[PDB]
Amino acid sequence: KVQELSVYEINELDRHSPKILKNAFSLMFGLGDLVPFTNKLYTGDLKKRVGITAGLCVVIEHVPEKKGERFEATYSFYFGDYGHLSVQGPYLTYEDSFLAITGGAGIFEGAYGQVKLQQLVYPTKLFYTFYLKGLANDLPLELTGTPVPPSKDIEPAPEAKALEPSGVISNYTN
Amino acid sequence: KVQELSVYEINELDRHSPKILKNAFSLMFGLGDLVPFTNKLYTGDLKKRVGITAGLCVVIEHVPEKKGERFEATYSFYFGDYGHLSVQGPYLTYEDSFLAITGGAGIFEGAYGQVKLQQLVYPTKLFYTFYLKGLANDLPLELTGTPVPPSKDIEPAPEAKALEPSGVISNYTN
Amino acid sequence: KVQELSVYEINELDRHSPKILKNAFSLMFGLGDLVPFTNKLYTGDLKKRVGITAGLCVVIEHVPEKKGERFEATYSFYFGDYGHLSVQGPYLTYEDSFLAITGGAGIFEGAYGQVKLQQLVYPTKLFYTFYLKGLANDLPLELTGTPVPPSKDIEPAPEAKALEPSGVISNYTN
Repeated sequence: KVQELSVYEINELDRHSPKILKNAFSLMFGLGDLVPFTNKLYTGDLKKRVGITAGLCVVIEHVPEKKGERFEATYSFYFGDYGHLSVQGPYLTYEDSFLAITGGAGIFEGAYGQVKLQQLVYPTKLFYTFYLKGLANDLPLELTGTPVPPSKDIEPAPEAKALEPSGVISNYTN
Repeated sequence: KVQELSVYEINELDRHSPKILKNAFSLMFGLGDLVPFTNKLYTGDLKKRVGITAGLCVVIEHVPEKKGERFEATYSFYFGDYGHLSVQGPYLTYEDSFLAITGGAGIFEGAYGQVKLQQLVYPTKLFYTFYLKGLANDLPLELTGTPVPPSKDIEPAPEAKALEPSGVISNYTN
Repeated sequence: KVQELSVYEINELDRHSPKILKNAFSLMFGLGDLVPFTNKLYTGDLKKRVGITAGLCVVIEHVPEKKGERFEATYSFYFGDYGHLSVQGPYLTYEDSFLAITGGAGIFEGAYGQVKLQQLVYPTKLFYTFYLKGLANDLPLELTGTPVPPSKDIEPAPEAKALEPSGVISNYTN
């Protein structure tokens, strides 16, 4: 059975990310550049903060015909006390992509499948669709609220940005 | 059911790859050294260019008794519109190894298993064999032709290096 | 079914590890800092040397309240001829956590599940409890001896520190 889970990842310019480690001999990103990162994570209904993403983007090549970059990513999605999701695959700054679910822990132990990566605003808003298989349980009501249709002007609920209890999960990751 | 898939990885020196981020205080490779890389990927029968490899090699330690290096490599294999497989494991410059497949996306969504890595020319020609498990369907007939005899002399079909229609899969990754 | 497999990762400091790539804005650890690493691995009963751990620790943030760091880790455990296991998990130097099992090779082909990481002595002794699913068979007996309850004063048996035959598996990884 497939449980579709969607979140919103936003860089609110407060976690020192992304951090650029420059090695390519070019004013544009190129192989050599490494970009560690860590942004916040809010539920798909934008009412709650669940955790953060954490990981590493490796630059593969700038794509000028597409006015964009090519990173190879391996990173996690943290959902507080519930557990986390890990992924591996392509992140194209210019289009939408699909990454592999390499596994999970917690309520996400044994997770597999693919996850959709939709950009919205570069480099601050991305929407994801986890076509999640492998879990032993139905997901938490607080993580499955009807998603908010993605667009450039989406904003987490004021309470979630404000970290008020109603807008967060227990031990939300920060 | 286990499906077997074999491709050839070739460094044709046109992707600026690999990049050596030398950090170990030796002329030899050692821990601290990181190598982002991306080579070309061709079908096992070498008839069609399907895509590239892309990711990172982490130097673990040089191996004196073997005239070689032990890397811990995390990267993916991109097959154009078909999708991709992610992987994690040991790359030994002096011997063949098996790297674990961590997941896939597209026709490889749900993939799991292991892959053998054979180095034909260090480090410009490589030959793998995935033992793919988990695929919902049978592999595209165009991906599973008899391969070419592993050797330091292998070369892609002319139509494939030339990127002619009959030498490439649709939207082969680049 | 789950096949619990515990192991000890002893850092005896003879592998130039942890190498520290210090790039963060801050003096203490922070995003940007990278720590490639490799330690020794022993069986749960500390009677045998099986091989090594190899991979990368990416710093996500310093956690001052906890006088410790948050890392996002992607590494592999090597068990000689039995193969290896790979992972993606949060490493928090100040508290136990769980890692996703991204896969395995050799006898570990098909591996999935989660692993509990318990640090016993920072940064030297660590203890893992892998709730290991998917394997084809029961694990070989050499790897399933009764594990030693964790403690900050544990040390591997003598036979193994010395790499004597009765203390190592065949072709243990180094």
